[PDB]
Amino acid sequence: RLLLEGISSTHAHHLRCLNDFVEAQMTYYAQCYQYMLDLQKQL
Amino acid sequence: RLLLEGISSTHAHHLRCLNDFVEAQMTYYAQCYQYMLDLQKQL
Repeated sequence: RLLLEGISSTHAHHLRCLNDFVEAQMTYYAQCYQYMLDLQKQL
Repeated sequence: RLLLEGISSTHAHHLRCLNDFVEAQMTYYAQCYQYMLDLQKQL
């Protein structure tokens, strides 16, 4: 019973990690977008 | 020789096509960026 009780904290921990993954994708797309904009200007 | 002369026009046509591929990629990254932004706000 004691160990099974610890699972509750596991869920909240995983939630924080999910937020991190979302932020990473946002940064990736933002950087790529700016790079593409520059190429358009140069071409 | 006549067919070889045609390659000159091919390069100019190909250049316009390259510009189209660049435009397509820019749209993809732009749309994806907005989608990620919205998810961040909701969460």
